[PDB]
Amino acid sequence: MSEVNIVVNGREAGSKSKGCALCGATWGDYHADFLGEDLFFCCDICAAEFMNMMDEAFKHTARHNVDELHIDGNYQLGRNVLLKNGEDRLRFYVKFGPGAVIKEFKITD
Repeated sequence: MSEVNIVVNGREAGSKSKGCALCGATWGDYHADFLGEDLFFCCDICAAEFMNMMDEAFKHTARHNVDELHIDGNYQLGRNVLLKNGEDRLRFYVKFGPGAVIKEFKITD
């Protein structure tokens, strides 16, 4: 069972990605976070694992200026299941979405 889907809208928070991937003892969104819903600005030692896909890095850059969402699942990945749901909206938006997993699907849906 390999399922990895992450969706970030306007560098939104709400998950335990604030801390580290291993454990979240601290908080802070000042730094960036990969699809691994983890921040390597606290420890960056046990956190920020490469077990994920390189895209993870791009994600940061993607959600750095614009917005990008990608979901891929493979039984060879490493049996890693990460579910991150980010919901954010503002007057700037006209589509005003509920910001749900459905968004992730948008990748194709």
